[PDB]
Amino acid sequence: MEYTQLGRIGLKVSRLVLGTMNFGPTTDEAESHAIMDAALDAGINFFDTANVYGWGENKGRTEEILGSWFAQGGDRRDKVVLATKVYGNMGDGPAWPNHDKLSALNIRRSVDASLKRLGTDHIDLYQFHHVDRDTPWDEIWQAMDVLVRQGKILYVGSSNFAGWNIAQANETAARHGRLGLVSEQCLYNLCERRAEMEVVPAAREYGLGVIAWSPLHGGLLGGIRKEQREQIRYEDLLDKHGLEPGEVALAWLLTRPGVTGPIVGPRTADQLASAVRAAELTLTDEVLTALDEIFPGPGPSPEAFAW
Amino acid sequence: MEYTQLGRIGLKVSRLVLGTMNFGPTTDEAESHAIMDAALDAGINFFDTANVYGWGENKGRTEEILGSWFAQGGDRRDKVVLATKVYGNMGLDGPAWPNHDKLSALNIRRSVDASLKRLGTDHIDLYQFHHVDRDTPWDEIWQAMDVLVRQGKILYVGSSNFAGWNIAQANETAARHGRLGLVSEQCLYNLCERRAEMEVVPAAREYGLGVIAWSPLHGGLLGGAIRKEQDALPQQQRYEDLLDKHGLEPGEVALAWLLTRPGVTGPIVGPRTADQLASAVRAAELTLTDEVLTALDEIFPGPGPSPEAFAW
Amino acid sequence: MEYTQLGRIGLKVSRLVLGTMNEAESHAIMDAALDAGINFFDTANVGRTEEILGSWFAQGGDRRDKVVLATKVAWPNHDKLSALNIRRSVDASLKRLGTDHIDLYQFHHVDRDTPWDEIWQAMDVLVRQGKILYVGSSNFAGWNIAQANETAARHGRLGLVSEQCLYNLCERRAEMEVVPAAREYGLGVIAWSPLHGGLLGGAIRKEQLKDPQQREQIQRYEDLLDKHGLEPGEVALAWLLTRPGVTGPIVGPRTADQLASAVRAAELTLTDEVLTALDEIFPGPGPSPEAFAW
Amino acid sequence: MEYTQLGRIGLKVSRLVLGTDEAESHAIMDAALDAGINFFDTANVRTEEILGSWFAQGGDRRDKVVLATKVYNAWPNHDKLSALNIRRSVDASLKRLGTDHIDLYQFHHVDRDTPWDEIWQAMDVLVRQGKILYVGSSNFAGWNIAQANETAARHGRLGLVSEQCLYNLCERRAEMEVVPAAREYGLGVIAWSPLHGGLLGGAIRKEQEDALKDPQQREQIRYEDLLDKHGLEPGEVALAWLLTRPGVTGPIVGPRTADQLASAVRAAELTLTDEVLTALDEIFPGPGPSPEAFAW
Amino acid sequence: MEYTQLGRIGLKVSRLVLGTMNFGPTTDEAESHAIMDAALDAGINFFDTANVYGWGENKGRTEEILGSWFAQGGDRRDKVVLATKVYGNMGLDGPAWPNHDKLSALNIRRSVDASLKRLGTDHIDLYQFHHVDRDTPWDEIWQAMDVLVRQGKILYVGSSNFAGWNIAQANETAARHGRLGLVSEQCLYNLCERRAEMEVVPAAREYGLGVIAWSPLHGGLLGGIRKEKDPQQREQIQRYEDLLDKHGLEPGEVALAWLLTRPGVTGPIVGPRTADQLASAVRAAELTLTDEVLTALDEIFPGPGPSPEAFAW
Amino acid sequence: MEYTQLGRIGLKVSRLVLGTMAESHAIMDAALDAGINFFDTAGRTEEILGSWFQGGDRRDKVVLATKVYGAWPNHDKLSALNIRRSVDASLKRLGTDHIDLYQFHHVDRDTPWDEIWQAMDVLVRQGKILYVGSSNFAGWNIAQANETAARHGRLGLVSEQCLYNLCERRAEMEVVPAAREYGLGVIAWSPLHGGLLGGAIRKEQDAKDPQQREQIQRYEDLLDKHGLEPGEVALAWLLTRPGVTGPIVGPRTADQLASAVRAAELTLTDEVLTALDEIFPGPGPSPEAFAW
Ligand SMILES: NC(=O)C1=CN([C@@H]2O[C@H](COP(=O)(O)OP(=O)(O)OC[C@H]3O[C@@H](n4cnc5c(N)ncnc54)[C@H](OP(=O)(O)O)[C@@H]3O)[C@@H](O)[C@H]2O)C=CC1
Repeated sequence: MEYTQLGRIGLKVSRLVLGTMNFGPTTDEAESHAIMDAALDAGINFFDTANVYGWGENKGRTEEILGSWFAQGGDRRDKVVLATKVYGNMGDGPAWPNHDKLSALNIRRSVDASLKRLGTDHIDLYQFHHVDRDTPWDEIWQAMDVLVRQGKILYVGSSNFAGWNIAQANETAARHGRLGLVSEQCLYNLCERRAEMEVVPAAREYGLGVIAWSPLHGGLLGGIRKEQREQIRYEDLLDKHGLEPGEVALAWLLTRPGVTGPIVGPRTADQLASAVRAAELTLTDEVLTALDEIFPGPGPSPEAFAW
Repeated sequence: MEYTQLGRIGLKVSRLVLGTMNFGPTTDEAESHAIMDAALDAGINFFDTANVYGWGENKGRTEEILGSWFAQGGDRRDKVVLATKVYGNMGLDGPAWPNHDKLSALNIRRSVDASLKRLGTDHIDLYQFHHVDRDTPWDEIWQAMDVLVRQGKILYVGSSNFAGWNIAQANETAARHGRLGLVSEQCLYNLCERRAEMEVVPAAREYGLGVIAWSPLHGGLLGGAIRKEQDALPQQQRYEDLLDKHGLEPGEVALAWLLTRPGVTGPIVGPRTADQLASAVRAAELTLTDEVLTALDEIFPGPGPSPEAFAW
Repeated sequence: MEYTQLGRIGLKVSRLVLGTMNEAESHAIMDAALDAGINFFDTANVGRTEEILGSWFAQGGDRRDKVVLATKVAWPNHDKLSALNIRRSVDASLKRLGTDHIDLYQFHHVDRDTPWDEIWQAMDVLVRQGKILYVGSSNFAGWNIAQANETAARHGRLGLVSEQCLYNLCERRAEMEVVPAAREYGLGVIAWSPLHGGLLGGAIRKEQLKDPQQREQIQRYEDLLDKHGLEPGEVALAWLLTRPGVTGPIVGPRTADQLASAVRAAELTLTDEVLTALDEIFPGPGPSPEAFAW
Repeated sequence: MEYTQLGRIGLKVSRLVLGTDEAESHAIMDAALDAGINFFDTANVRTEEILGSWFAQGGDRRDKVVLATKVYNAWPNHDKLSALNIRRSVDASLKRLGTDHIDLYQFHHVDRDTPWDEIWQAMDVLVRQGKILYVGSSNFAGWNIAQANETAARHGRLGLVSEQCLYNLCERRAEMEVVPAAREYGLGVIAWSPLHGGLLGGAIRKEQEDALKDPQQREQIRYEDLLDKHGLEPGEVALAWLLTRPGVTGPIVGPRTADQLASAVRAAELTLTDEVLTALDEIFPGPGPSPEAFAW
Repeated sequence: MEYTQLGRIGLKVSRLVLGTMNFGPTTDEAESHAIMDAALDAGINFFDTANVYGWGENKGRTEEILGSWFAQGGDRRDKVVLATKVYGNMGLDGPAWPNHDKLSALNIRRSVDASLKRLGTDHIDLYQFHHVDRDTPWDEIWQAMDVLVRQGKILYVGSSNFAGWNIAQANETAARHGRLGLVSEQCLYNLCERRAEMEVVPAAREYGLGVIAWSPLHGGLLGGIRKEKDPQQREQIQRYEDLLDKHGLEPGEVALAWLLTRPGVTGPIVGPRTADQLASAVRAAELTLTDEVLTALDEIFPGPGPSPEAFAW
Repeated sequence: MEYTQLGRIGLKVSRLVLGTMAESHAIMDAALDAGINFFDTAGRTEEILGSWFQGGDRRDKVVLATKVYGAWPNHDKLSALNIRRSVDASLKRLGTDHIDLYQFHHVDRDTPWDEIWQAMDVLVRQGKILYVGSSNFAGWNIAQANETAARHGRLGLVSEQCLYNLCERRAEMEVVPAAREYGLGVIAWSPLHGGLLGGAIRKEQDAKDPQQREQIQRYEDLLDKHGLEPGEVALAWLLTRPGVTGPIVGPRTADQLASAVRAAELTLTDEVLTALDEIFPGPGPSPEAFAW
């Protein structure tokens, strides 16, 4: 298992990040637990969840499933970097005022509900699930600082931010000796590469980790075999090279400059073992060039659209 | 029900603010609760109170009534943006024992603790200065407020009855050291009294505060007083006849007016009864047309911003 | 001659400010101002006034050295407070004035479209080139003063040292917020049109602008001063000199007599009953929020 | 002639930006002045020396324009944004322009190798000498605008006041990040190449006498037909559209004839209908802001 | 009873400060309690104590006595501004164990915890440094105090026995990081000893500190010979006793009342053993000294005024 | 010649400062050759130094100290206005393009430190001035001034000139402790107390008072008892005090200079110091001086 620093900070994390979205909705509590135990045995120390995970009326169930996993003892809590999220409505449909988004009010009520479901007295990485254009950064950093100084959270990360939101966030934190965002969780994969224009550049300038969510573009790059689509040629290129598609999509992300790693979302213990193999592939220079021609990326702005 | 950001901050509030000063001294506990439950159903999430509401010997009774409202559960506390105030003397009226009114750190500490206990909650969402205290410096005030912010006992700080230059001094002092400044100003603003337009509202708009107008009916005067001779206040009627003309109620139009004023978050509506609430609710969605505004403006001329309002 | 510090700063100025009048007769007035001990000269008028001061300094004899010189700042950017307009205005002013520095350089009016970091950029360029010493405002709201000086203090800069506001017996609404702000932040207050355009100069007696009930209060005014043997021109000035935070009024004498009167107004002590009576005739609003709430 | 504040600052400019032999340009600058255009830019659609001699004719020409120039695409330190190149480039520009100050001094392109404390040192030397009033950018990413202006504010310096970016009906990707950042930070947005090098100024009709070679490209350039159906000229509608976009100060126009000037002036006066806007949007789709543009 | 702001801050205090040094070592618990209820009845809201008050093996007795006073309910705690001190050795007199005196963050933590426990309250209003400690840097002291401010354990910080430049340095250092600095200096100031006027009081006034005068009677030396050292100093006590007999003034009341005329002075510490001494202090507050008396007092007891003039020009 | 860092800064100065009163030029050149580099004007004095700056690297070898020179409003005191006019007049009179140590003549309680530092920073940034010092300040004025400078990255006061000698030791209460905390050099002005400590009684052969004659006599006798000249001992006493850079001295001949030089080289005995301390006791620091 390969380890890296999470951007500029002192935290070391596995280059595979255990996504937990499926835990509860598509995978039951006991199988969720055994996937997590198997991640630990594979050296994966970095678990991503969110409050809203679970579905509809069962929002929070994923957090509860991790909660009962930690409750089994065995140094499970001590061993994981636990990451969750705040922004979402925990109620489905339109929200009551201040029960979503990033007001100090919603942050205060969200983190308490999360800590209670997770059965733990602290979150290691608390992440904004999305940018909230209506909350100013002095309000956001005030709320996060309350939680940091109480020992309730350690680090703060973003998800689905623009590059300039990362800049504004971290410049604002630094001005008053706050540690700013330590990571951005962004949609990045072979099919969708527009994060290269500004998000990954800003994150690397500011020393954020980059965690790629939906690394398989929600299954689309993990093998039609179970059946614009010309591209998904990829499959044929891999049949030719004897490479499994889910593995290549993951390993490809591990080659991208500044990417901490993908968030893997395995339903099964076997889907996990597949991801673990993906961290050990070494895609050849030939395969890289082909994959580039099938799935071109814009590269950084302003060149992506100008010169 | 219309919502807006409270000035520049992430907080979303109803453009009607439930005033509560009648809960206790005129309206009783069980009915106060009925009004508040009615406001929630109307989508009103923003409740204003103070420590001093209850009057005379029953100062703090209103805070206690909201306390028992929350104690009934049903997500009442969780759904409400709870605002109260500090500054007022909480002992029997007349001259205060020193540091038992105004805005020393000493009084802020004793007041918030007494309020939280009466309100039966662990935090106030918006804690407001009830008035400016010229004798307390902002480094002292922000120290006190920041202790409360970092313990999780308050989220936001707001002002009431400030001068525009007090708002600037407050927020520039907060910003210099990281702190979120004032997020709202509660000022006296209606058709009769528009001098908050000279400086208080421009300062608030510059600094990104929400503006909450208290006494939106100038103490009844604009809620059909002439037609209820069937405080005292000469040349202080054409208003009523213009509304009788146009087929509008006096109390509804006074509120609908403040809602068109630039930078105004909304009025503090202070119903004694349930139908007076629903009357406020109708005012929220009322639409004053270009013509009646011009008329109302002609009857109640405003000064507009300083220095123009007295100079050029 | 009565002196005060200009607000919080170390500059000492006469409590009479010599404004602009209407070439050889201006020079005579300015020399007589000097000999009366007036050292604070302003070009206050909401091009040639600067030139007249400049020809005054060319005579030598320590006229520039003895004087605190104060001045102020349509085709786009030829008005208002952009850094661009500020540079072109000061350059012209320095050429018209025939001096290499302005002592107090004032904004004419609040410009709600220029941010304070742009304004202080432009002012700091001039300060550090030695072309200006201090900065003041005119026709600001109270909160503009607070904003301006809070922004200045953040980066070590001396902020506004003076506000020039319309302030006289008839118009007292500067007392609501402008003067309190100015006192909080230690700005000198310079009262413009102290006589209210002549209206308090005893202009019923000169009849041998405004006349509904403004007339009645001006009559009750002249009458009171008749009954006390005090000149109307003198009293309106001396009243401002009793107001907390006021440095002094801008006076523009064109004759030796008008100067001599202003000088007498500075040495005039008004009794408590005069003041109580002027206050009855000419009520002030007091400070916000008390002026209009509690 | 419509004026706007440049971004958040107190400078007012014409919403047309006058970009770029000696006698011909000297004459059309004088007519731009007379049409109310005060914003003169040395970006193209020796240039500085032409402007130089124009001022040299007296007549309050310098006093009436906002002058905008750029740092000069190789010997080390003769390109890019080191303090060294800034010093040699501004000095050369002031001599050429025959003036003692530039109103807007712009960067030509983000330089990833120069840190912002070095750039602002250099700009600040020039600000404090009176040599420059404001600083602007060209071809930045959104986050470069954020980092620059957050670095300037930290030490009391005014930051970037403007960004000049490629923006027109055909290239709307400045709308993802560059334009939202500019708006957050109060930069005026100056649209460079507003007619896409010619393509949006009746290019198909002008064939009856770039790459129209690709079939999907020319099918969009439907635009000409829509404008015929409403009786509007393309060279004008391309400019007027940009003037409706949030945050845009104005486009850079390079008129040479009286007719190009008169037509530019008309485009600044043209109010387009919601129907045409909606119609132009269907043809020329915008990406929306990030992260919505590609995530949610 | 006359009130004033404590320097520049919003706190309003009586111009008489109740000293408690006698509560425990001479006055017993029960009579102390009666003097404190009597002080409250006179409108005196400002109570000064110290950890070391009690002397010898009984250090801390005074704080315990105020603690038992608060425990009697009746809004006693809620009505006073409670001030105590840190710096002093709380063990056996004679050289302290290292870090058991002075102003280390270590000694500040243990002293405050012990004071709060003895005082039987969760917070002190004014926590004062009993003396300057030149060995502790201000970034350490303000860290220590800010910890207590943010826990709600103290509100305000004050000094005692500082030099003027210590006041400036402390507050400049606090202001640098948004901390309220010292709100008050408790300095030795009275008729025989006016050298605080040189720099201490000018510095306090510039920085907006309250000035509280301790030893207001120079240890009884200005409270009346008539109950009976250096011949040139007994000389000036006689001229002072002689002058107040002539005007029918009690020397105890004038020494206090004189301090209330000095610019920048909040008020004196009055330290009663008995109820009659307290009533006497209250009458000292109501007294209006005449210009003749002030000018004669000044004639007897000259001050230096401020530096640099006091020694140069 | 003994040299020292001036307070905390990198400038090295002689522990003798050359105060002021064609003959002048000669004693200045003599002082140079004696190794004295620190020249202090403490008008006209300035005009004379300017004519000296004849060439021969004269300006280049000296640390040139002057004063603000402090009536018509704003022709005294420390407003930005008066600072600008005094410095310009001083640079013209001194015939040089920069002053090394520009000093305030007194504390001005009416000018705030943000105004003062604006004026000095202007001058610093134009290269007209390198360092700023004070004269006749209180300790807290030093503290306030230097805290205000440092908040904005400005070098603060680097020296205080205070009245300091055996007779008048009250600078030790607070002025000298503040100076030492903030790393200012202390320049002792009037080191002989107007002439009283330079053998005044034997010159008899300002103060009739028998209490201070008493004191001078015990000093003069003690100096005969150990065969030491008072004009030298009064200088040498100050050079032993903590934080003292050195005294100002104004020798007019080859022979007075050479007595100054010897005072700077003379070690005083611990016995003579204990004896000088008994005759001329010091107040000690505040608050101990008057509290505990
Ligand atoms: N911040 C945000 O906005 C969001 C963040 N996330 C985070 O990122 C994580 C990943 O998102 P998700 O969409 O699940 O990611 P993927 O794109 O990896 O989708 C996972 C799915 O792909 C298939 N799959 C998983 N592992 C393998 C494998 N090793 N080989 C082949 N196929 C495989 C399975 O689909 P099948 O059903 O066919 O078996 C599985 O359910 C989440 O768990 C969450 O923590 C995700 C979405 C939103």
